[PDB]
Amino acid sequence: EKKAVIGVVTISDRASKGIYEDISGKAIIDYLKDVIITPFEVEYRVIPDERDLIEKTLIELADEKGCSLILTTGGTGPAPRDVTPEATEAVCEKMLPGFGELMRQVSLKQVPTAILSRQTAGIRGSCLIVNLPGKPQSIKVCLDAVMPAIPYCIDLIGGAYIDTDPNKVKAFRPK
Amino acid sequence: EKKAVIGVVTISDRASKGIYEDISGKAIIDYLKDVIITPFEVEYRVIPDERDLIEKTLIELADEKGCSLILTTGGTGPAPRDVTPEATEAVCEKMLPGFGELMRQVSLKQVPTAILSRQTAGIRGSCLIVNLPGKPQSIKVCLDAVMPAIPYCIDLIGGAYIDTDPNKVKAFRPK
Amino acid sequence: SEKKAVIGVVTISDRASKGIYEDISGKAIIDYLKDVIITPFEVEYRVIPDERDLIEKTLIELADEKGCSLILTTGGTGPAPRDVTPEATEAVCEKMLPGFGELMRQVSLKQVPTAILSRQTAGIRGSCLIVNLPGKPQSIKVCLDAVMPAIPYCIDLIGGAYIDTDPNKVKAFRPKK
Repeated sequence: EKKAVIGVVTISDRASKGIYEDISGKAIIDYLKDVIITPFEVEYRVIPDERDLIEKTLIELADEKGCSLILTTGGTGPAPRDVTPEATEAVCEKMLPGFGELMRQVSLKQVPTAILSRQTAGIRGSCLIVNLPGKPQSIKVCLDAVMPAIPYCIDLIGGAYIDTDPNKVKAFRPK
Repeated sequence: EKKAVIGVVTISDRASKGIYEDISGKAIIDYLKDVIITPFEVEYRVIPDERDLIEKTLIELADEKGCSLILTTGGTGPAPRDVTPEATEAVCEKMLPGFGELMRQVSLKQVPTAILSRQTAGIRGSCLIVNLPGKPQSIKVCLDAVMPAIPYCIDLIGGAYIDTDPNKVKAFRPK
Repeated sequence: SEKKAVIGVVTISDRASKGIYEDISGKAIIDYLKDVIITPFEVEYRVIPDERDLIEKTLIELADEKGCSLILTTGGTGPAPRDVTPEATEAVCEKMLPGFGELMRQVSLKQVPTAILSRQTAGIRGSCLIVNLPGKPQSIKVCLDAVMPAIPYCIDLIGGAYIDTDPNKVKAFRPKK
């Protein structure tokens, strides 16, 4: 009867300093509340882009809070301080190249700079971790593209049961 | 001129028990016999989801049976026991990112969960190894997508000569 | 950026380096650069045999000593064992950019079925972006038209020199306030 807990991690020095409002994390939470039919809790965190803090935070959410899914936003570009993908790979046992490929494909429809994104996704135990973009609009387009495969992925790793509203996002399951 | 030997490996803890016939393996064999017009033999193996055994099987086929191409099916998903990609990476000295990229791309057209596939391809000596999915529909779109480049790839690594029926799938080759 | 823009063009070809073939690939890249860039820049041109150590040494020299902000290589990206340009590139970079190889193979497949045999990639070493291009002059332009729009901005982000392109030829996208 595993309970569904979804982690939302905003990685931004500015946001963590309070220099500006976290519209990215808000965009992710709003999206989840809007499309998920099944019951679920949220573990929200806003941290600066410190490599060690990112890894420690991902591990805490998966291991200690029992998250079945963790969505990050921020730190996925070419800049040297953007280490979210590095942190993600460092805490996962298996990576899923298909996520990064599709997210870049979808973004490319908007801007050619989509090829500069290093967003990825991987598995840590019964938890799926996915790197999302920063802009609320791009976050929506991104989730509409990958969410259809997320619930089933979590099923396959032993995570909590999640289902979405087919009228908004169809969670494909080989039935 | 090396003799053309093609390995077909079905990876499943179930199929290695006789729990059912091997539809996936048969689909691959039938495809090969249907499109290839040059002389070739098939080395068929059905093994469990054990990384070490998969590694040893691929090495046996490449090194001892002299396979120039090895096609695997099964164990490419997110589940922890799906270790075919890891075993493939372990025995190859050079990976080809283009294969997993295109295969997931064509598979995604009907299967949203295609982004959960960790299929890849690599080279071990003069043998090309390619990970295929388990479902027939996916196996077909994947082979139709990559086969046009397989014979030529084999030429470049010094493997045996293989050609296909252009009315089914044309194998590229320079003048 | 007050940085002086220096672009490296490295041809990795045993035959080109020995004087067997004319390097139409390197020439194609240089002509493309001069054709679309609307800002001042110098070119560090090198032609070398496909020796992994030399490839790594050359990339490192152009980035660390010549101060290149961009290095475009041509050759050695296929499945044959001697093609080790991607390996050398990953060896000298600290951060890879999967989107480059992905897009380049995607736009190439529309014309070359064996595009999936290409192992071209791109990565970052300090404030220098390194991108692997194909050998055929025709394929070089196709790959560049696809990825060049993202190159100047990527260089901005890593602290490299300022480069801009003629919007009528290639539009270098950059976010504006």
